[PDB]
Amino acid sequence: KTLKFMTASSPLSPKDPNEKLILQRLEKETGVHIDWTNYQSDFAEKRNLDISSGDLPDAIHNDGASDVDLMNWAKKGVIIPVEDLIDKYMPNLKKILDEKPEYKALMTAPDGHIYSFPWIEELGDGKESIHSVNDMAWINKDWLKKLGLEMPKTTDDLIKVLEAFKNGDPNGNGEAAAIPFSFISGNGNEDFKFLFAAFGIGDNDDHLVVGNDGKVDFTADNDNYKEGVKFIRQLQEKGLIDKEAFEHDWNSYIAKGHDQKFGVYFTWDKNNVTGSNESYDVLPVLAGPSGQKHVARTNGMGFARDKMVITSVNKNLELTAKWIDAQYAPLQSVQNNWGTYGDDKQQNIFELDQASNSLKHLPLNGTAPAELRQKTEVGGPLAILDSYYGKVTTMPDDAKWRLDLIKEYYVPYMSNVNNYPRVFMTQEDLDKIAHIEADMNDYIYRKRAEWIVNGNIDTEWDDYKKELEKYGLSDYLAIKQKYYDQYQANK
Ligand SMILES: OC[C@@H]1O[C@H](O[C@]2(CO[C@]3(CO[C@]4(CO[C@]5(CO)O[C@H](CO)[C@@H](O)[C@@H]5O)O[C@H](CO)[C@@H](O)[C@@H]4O)O[C@H](CO)[C@@H](O)[C@@H]3O)O[C@H](CO)[C@H](O)[C@H]2O)[C@H](O)[C@H](O)[C@@H]1O
Ligand SMILES: [Ca+2]
Ligand SMILES: [Ca+2]
Repeated sequence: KTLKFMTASSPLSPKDPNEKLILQRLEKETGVHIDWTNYQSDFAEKRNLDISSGDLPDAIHNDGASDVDLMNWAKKGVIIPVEDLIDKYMPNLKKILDEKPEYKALMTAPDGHIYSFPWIEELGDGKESIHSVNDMAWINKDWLKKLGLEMPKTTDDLIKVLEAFKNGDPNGNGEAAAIPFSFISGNGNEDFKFLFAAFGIGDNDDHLVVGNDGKVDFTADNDNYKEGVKFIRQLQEKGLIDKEAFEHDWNSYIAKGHDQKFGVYFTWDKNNVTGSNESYDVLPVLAGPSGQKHVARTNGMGFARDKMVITSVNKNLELTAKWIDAQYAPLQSVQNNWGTYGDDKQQNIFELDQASNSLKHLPLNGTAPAELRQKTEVGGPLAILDSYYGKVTTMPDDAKWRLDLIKEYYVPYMSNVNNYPRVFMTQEDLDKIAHIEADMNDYIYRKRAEWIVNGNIDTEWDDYKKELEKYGLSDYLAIKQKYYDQYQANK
């Protein structure tokens, strides 16, 4: 009758997950009441504290653990293998793995067990994947029009446009009126690393691309990456960068965006930042000084290995597996992922077409897509296959639009035939990689920021590459190359 789940949700959503409409209806459908431990900030740290202290729930919902965490928990018996539960009790999930058997292999550890239940979302394939570019660049076209400027075609054009934004006062002469160039530095949708590809090769959140010769390339020791840093340094020197770029957060970024203070900025979807208007548009791919014109592929995809694990203290495995399988029912997967219908107290993502028993996206009418989604989605394990569109659900309007923009602006310049596959490394290789990344990851962004602020990259570049080798870069690369070769060979 009752299960205790830890979960992760947005701070815009209710403290008690059971106040969400989806979870009220789901309790009626399943007959199971969930008592939630709901962490709405710093989920991973609070989860790790619970595991370390022995305060385990029946299952961790919407978990998102790394592979190294996954295998360590499995080795210590914190979580259990689940392939037998799938086989015995999970017909919805088994049907998905029968329609797309490639996912079975992505769920299976090198020891042959399955330890977690995945998120699956089919939106485009290959270069056309919705994930191929995360930190899209957007520009204020109203300012271009007001100042009599053409859309930049080159990185040199971009400098001149941004200087016009600073010197030409398109939205007022105040010291803080116009922010020519802004970003949230680091990983994710708001970083500036998209532009590094205008110097060839570019960069992504893994700092890892795959050459057309089949050689895995760590991007952050490339001469091309040095030239990218120097370009951003020029913008800094010219007084063109948001003075709080390296300190602000998403809520501040969004507040500045809503006031339309940005000339050029980065985000997944402009509608979350500068709003639903034609004042901002996609910045087309720029040519660099030598004619480099490129879009680096991310290694993102519509799959996450672990959106749920079952702990060793769960005493109702059949009930838990059946609850989880209910999330993989198509109409439930769509709603858990995106929101729901029929709330009279709150805007709805969907309406339910009674006749066809299917879901149809409603217009957002100016509401930010991520804001309403955060309030009403559930997350957790689920599956959305491209066969569902036109049958179970409409394709989201924002998703279709973004797929069209990727195809129009970016795919022609995505010249790497491959990106880096989603591999499942052995526990030994995972722990070697995790020790190297404990040094490398923070160091890479620290130096990048330092160089943008101090201008000393030419003096320090060689020492920096030596430091990366001290931290184990060549071993790191050899391991990534091993698993790439093993993936291509197919074990
Ligand atoms: O790092 C914390 C962790 O991140 C994990 O997921 C998120 C993103 O979750 C969402 C994603 O929502 C979108 C992208 O959604 C898709 C692609 O999957 O893109 C289509 C629209 O173009 C849409 O149909 C597809 O589903 O991202 C933007 C906002 O960035 C949304 O407008 C869009 O829907 O982010 C939303 C807000 O957090 C959440 O409601 C969504 O589920 O990864 C990034 C971080 O790199 C997000 O911060 C994070 O949410 C993980 O799911 C977890 O929940 C934590 O967010
Ligand atoms: Ca000015
Ligand atoms: Ca390299």
